[PDB]
Amino acid sequence: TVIKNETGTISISQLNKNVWVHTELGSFNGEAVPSNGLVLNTSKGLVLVDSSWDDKLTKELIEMVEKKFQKRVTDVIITHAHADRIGGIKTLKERGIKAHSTALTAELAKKNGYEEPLGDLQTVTNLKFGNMKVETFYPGKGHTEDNIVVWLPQYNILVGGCLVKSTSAKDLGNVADAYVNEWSTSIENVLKRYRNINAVVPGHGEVGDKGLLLHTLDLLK
Repeated sequence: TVIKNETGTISISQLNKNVWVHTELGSFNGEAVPSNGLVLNTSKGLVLVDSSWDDKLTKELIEMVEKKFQKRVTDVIITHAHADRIGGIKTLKERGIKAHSTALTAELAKKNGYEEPLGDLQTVTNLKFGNMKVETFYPGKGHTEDNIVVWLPQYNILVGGCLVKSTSAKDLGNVADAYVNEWSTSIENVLKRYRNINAVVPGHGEVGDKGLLLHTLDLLK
């Protein structure tokens, strides 16, 4: 079940009854790049694991899902401080959408001139939205020093964010702010914490399973 917007710039694909993957075509260093996040349809509203590249795409994403699910977006979890993930923060703040992040992600967003997310997430934080349980985990440095992953324990779904590469990725992409040595240890920390994974959603590309984590370890050698 896939649904696209008016221009084909935003798509949502259903993983299960209450979890959808959102994908928006954005731009990085002048090139068209699609990126992923999750839409969690909860009894108390919609929660996004990552919003989009910038304010224009974030507004469109929010409007698309609020209309389809007939509920408001109430919270967003931001996985790292780069423009590619924090870009729509102004939209979130002005609409009263809670933007969750670790303290380090919030410090980095401010340092880079963006409005600040909450800085409320710890190394391990367990959130409950309606009947939807969400666990956030900081595994260590990798794609950036602050990257976190998100786990849905009722579905064993792991949102890897930019820390995890899809099978189609043949290189590490943007490593300007990366820690390539620690990145392997961080992926091992995720594999040690989540031993039974049904699906892994990479930052970009197709949904896979633990093989995407093993693929990322190989790209790091």
